[PDB]
Amino acid sequence: HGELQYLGQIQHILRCGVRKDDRTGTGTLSVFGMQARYSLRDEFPLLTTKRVFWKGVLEELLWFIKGSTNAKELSSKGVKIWDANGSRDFLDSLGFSTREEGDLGPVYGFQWRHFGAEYRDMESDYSGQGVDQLQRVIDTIKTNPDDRRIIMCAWNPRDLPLMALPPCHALCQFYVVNSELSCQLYQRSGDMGLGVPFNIASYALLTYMIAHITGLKPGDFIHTLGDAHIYLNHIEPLKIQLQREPRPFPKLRILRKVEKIDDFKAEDFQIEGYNPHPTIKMEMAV
Amino acid sequence: PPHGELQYLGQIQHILRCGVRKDDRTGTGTLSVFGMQARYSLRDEFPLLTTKRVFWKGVLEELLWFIKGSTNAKELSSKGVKIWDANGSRDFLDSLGFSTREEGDLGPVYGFQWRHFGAEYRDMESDYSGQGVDQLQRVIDTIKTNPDDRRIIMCAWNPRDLPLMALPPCHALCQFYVVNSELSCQLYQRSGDMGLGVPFNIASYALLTYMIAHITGLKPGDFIHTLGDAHIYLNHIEPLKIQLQREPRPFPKLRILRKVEKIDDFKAEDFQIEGYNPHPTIKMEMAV
Ligand SMILES: Cc1ccc2nc(N)[nH]c(=O)c2c1Sc1ccncc1
Ligand SMILES: Cc1ccc2nc(N)[nH]c(=O)c2c1Sc1ccncc1
Ligand SMILES: O=c1ccn([C@H]2C[C@H](O)[C@@H](COP(=O)(O)O)O2)c(=O)[nH]1
Ligand SMILES: O=c1ccn([C@H]2C[C@H](O)[C@@H](COP(=O)(O)O)O2)c(=O)[nH]1
Repeated sequence: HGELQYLGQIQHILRCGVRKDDRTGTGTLSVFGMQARYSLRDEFPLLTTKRVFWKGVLEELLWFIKGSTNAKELSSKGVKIWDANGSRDFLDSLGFSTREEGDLGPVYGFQWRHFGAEYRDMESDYSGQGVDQLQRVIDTIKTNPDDRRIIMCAWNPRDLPLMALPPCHALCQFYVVNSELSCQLYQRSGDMGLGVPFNIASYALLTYMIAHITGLKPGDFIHTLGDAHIYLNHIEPLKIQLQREPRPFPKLRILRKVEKIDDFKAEDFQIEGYNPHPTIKMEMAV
Repeated sequence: PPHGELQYLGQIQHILRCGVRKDDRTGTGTLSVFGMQARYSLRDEFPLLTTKRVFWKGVLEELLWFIKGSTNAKELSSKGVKIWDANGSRDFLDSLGFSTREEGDLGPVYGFQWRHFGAEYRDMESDYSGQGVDQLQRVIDTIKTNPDDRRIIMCAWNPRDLPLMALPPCHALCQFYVVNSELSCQLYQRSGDMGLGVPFNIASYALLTYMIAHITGLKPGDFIHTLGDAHIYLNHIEPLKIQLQREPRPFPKLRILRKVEKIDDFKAEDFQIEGYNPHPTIKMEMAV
């Protein structure tokens, strides 16, 4: 079972991790550098030891793809994961006093579709400015699948001062061999309790989507971690989760033929056979 | 638990055993695996591989060249370090449409992205003083003032500058980490020529970690090497089979011979490698 690599990482950190203070003031147990491999072949790695917020995964990805940097746009679909980092108080603490609530700055959506464009605000029109990395990845996969440069990068040093949160998913790399598409994510910072399960699902989903558009089979998702950490108030909750036996991963079916990445809608996806254990409350450190 | 040269030899064995055939840009052909990670301790030793002699002069000189912000291959070539000459040659540059550039102008690669990320590239000899983001000095400053930061990153991958690069960076980014007065480094290498590139590259980022540790008053911890497309070129199979027959020897030490306050002030004569006793050099063709 693929899920055993996630649970193995949690237990590796519980026992070898080092105490480390953090930006949030909460404290963490932390390890630097880990890697896990999840198969996408006839299965989809949505964790079963706790229910992962699939609606959030799907809507957050559609939002990235659209190029949005407005947390209220996501919040109005019922997904509140970016609300704390886009709030008035949070934005004021970084010194963005005149920024509208929900304006996260030039984060993923903007960097993926408009890398290098000049950010103004979340409502501006950026059509045709900057580099559309997402569409370039798709185009390269179709014409030169052997390419070792199929990368999408959200980390933009010049824009960091304007971001409410510098991207945790600094970059991802695609790989093709034998008509099978794989993806590796470099995650610089991983909240192992709250974020990583959700982050795994997102990139697996992105890989299914791209595979669908390019006529390829999904292969592997490789998850690479920089600072992999467990917040101190997640230790007891993760201990509960580790008592649970994984159930089989579900499958993902895409329900119509879709030609452009921008045409996918929430209704085109169906998770089949997902039957997780209950959610576990893990407070978000902000 | 293996923390030295055996991880590297193990990756080689794994690609020879389970690697898939994959064609590549250079027309040589490879055996390839996607996604690998190894961890090299830097604690009282320096990971210069011993089953073949690694080109230490080239490692050192290339790192000093990156640090000073250069993207001119002639500056290495002038020192007898030829590792960038095929990608900086007149013919290679012209083959990519760069007929007006001077030979050796690799474009806005590491030196430029590390010291001036976001500046508008003109040519290799332009004055970029005060332009773009000095990522390297920022890394060093964050390490001194906020060692717990999970954002201590230097990124060479610049999508806007890609069309101008002779070769897009293989070392897309690196991340630093501090705990218990120890500095570690992780490298994301999108593409690793396991025979020729990877030993030399491990040594590069181990050396950068020692230099930064020295400037910040920290001890070197680990170097974590992460690979995207880890590949053995088909014409490196014979040389690698010879290498896998040889027993690893203890790693050397690295000594910094003087107290140096700024990263820019390091010179080649400040570094001494001690007790390096490798098996001979093995020649391996460079795929262009
Ligand atoms: C998107 C986001 C924004 C800020 C975050 N802050 C912390 N501390 N942890 C996080 O995982 C986190 C995340 S991912 C997340 C958050 C909530 N539910 C599932 C996944
Ligand atoms: C710097 C560089 C430039 C282009 C390259 N092309 C191939 N194919 N492999 C490589 O390792 C490579 C390298 S690293 C290298 C080259 C020669 N000696 C040791 C290390
Ligand atoms: O998709 C996401 C977004 C954020 N985080 C986490 C990691 C950190 O705990 C925190 C970000 O804080 P810094 O690393 O930037 O300090 O949120 C994730 O795990 N996944
Ligand atoms: O420091 C370096 C520079 C280049 N290469 C390799 C990897 C590839 O074999 C080749 C670059 O080719 P592409 O991945 O860009 O196609 O050189 C390395 O391994 N290390």
